[PDB]
Amino acid sequence: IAHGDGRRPNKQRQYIVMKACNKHHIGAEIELAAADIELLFAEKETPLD
Amino acid sequence: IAHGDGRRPNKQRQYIVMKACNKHHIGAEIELAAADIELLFAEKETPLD
Repeated sequence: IAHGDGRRPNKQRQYIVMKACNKHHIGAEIELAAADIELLFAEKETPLD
Repeated sequence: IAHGDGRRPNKQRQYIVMKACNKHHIGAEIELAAADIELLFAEKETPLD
């Protein structure tokens, strides 16, 4: 604001605010039993398999 | 007001009231960078300028 008093008319100030990026990591663990992987690729022909 | 008591009458009365203008002055500074002024007036002759 331009003022009408006797003090020093202060110049504007440009601030340079320098931010960052907070990183985060999320992970969940999933077990698969070995008797489940084994009969996934196994050849099947009977109606029970 | 004309009275019926009688103290003295009242003649015609006027008033002349003086007014004036208050002046004001206003200032606000604008800084310029001396490095920013220096590159302005020369001719650009490269894709960087």
